[PDB]
Amino acid sequence: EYPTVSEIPVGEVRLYQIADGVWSHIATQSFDGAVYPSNGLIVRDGDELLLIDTAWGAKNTAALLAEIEKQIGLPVTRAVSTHFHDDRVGGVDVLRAAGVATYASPSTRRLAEVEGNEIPTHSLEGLSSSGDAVRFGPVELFYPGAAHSTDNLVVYVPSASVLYGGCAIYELSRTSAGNVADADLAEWPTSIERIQQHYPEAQFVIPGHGLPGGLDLLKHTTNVVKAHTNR
Ligand SMILES: O=C(O)c1nccn1Cc1ccccc1
Ligand SMILES: [Zn+2]
Ligand SMILES: [Zn+2]
Ligand SMILES: [Zn+2]
Repeated sequence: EYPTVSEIPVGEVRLYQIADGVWSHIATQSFDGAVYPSNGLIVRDGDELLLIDTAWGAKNTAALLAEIEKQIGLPVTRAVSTHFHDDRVGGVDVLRAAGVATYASPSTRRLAEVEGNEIPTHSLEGLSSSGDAVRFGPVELFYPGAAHSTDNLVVYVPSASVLYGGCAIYELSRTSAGNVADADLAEWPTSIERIQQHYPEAQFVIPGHGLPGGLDLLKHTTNVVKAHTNR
């Protein structure tokens, strides 16, 4: 069973092995009154680990980098932030202090700075226009276009057919739409289509938040997006 938010004390962080050499990480943070869980990804790269998105904040991220050492016992070497919000770049400072080389599209770095969020050090070139793609070690890095944010990226592990959608995909539990404060509601369904086309073989689908599912997580999200459009 996958961790639910009611069993993760704040500042704590669990793992969950999807596949041989592919894990998710699961944290919590509280935001004006409530509790929300956040997913990242950990991909084995030979004898190194590649981390996808922070555990949402310095403290959580410090913790996540301790659990990896105890449980998997390999070094996290490179890190990618799938978008500029604090559940993704939150902890970039910590990671870099810890020997991790940190990455993000130039598009994401620019919005993070404007927002004031922490800014990954390196710049990922070649995903400025949809539906762009570049390879980064054990994964491919995909720009489907504007959706939950204008810069959002998505990740695929071919080795294990795991696709990580980030906050541009919701879990089925999520029926109403979230902070679409930075969203491009206009293009969000279009941009999901690009995803569906680029990875039809994907067996596990992991959203930014909550319970994994299959590729039917995409149609779920498109439905909730359009509902909100006409609100
Ligand atoms: O929607 C998101 O991606 C998001 N990131 C941070 C907070 N949210 C809202 C959210 C998060 C979890 C459950 C419901 C709503
Ligand atoms: Zn976001
Ligand atoms: Zn989010
Ligand atoms: Zn649905």
